[PDB]
Amino acid sequence: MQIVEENLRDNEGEIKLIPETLDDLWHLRFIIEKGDVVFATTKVTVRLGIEVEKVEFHRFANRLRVSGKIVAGGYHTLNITVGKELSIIKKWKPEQLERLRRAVEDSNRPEIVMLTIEEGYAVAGVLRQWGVEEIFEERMSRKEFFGEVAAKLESFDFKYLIVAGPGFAKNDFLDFLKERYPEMAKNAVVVDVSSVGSRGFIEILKRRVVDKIVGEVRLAEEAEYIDRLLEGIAKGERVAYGLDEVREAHNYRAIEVLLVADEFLLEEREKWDVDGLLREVEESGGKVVIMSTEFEPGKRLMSLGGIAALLRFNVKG
Repeated sequence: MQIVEENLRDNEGEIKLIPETLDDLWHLRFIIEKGDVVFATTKVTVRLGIEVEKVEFHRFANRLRVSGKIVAGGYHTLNITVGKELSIIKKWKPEQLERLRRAVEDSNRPEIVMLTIEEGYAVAGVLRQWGVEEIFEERMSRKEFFGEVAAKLESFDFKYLIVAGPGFAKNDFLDFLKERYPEMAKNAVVVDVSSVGSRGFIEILKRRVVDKIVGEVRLAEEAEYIDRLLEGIAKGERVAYGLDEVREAHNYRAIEVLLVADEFLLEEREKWDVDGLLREVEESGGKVVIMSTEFEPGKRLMSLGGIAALLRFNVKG
């Protein structure tokens, strides 16, 4: 969840944000209410504003359908999907503002370092709120220019490295890291960007490379939830999987973390208020994690029944 901007005055105003996960999309669906005003580009798009008269999930895709009477920018429908920007204008209740903070405290960005390199020259910067902030430079048979660059990247301390630049210097550098610095190389990626220095960092940001990194960090957390569920299944300790088991555990509000496959929600919402389960888990301090069957974590989850939970205590007894 990205919060592009807000101008709240006395808890009322506009908040412009971007959902980055199905979790986000799911929360926005209950945040946006009939009566509010939503701005989004639609269609040469045009970005309209509508006084929401209905909010609902699509049936055959992860999309939030928001419809109402055009107000700014007749009637129109805005379809919200992950990665799309939208502005919600209303009087905000503390619950929603809280959920938004949590959503944000869920999409934290790792310390990212960008390195543009070309024969005999390199410049690195770290990502900060205002943009890329240069951290060092290095200028040029035996090069060993690489070793010097690598040593200072290693001393700056970060988790992900974006390596860009003209030609193959960037490529050979990564190989250099794969051999001399395996731990740094495992979290480094080479992008097609040719620019260098300031120009380069700007292009990197334009290509949404960072957005992809975040995307991987999220999928990595889902796999970790699948591993915990598995270890729990192995130890036969504090876990439930399958709707029946989960409902049983929920009866005692033993759900710490509810894991659910997007396909599951779609199929179930047709038969019962599956979303009520999710609201109830959270209302009880539980966390909801919606995984997309488009990736591996959600596929595994489906294999186990499409829905599982990490418990606060056993309940089989």
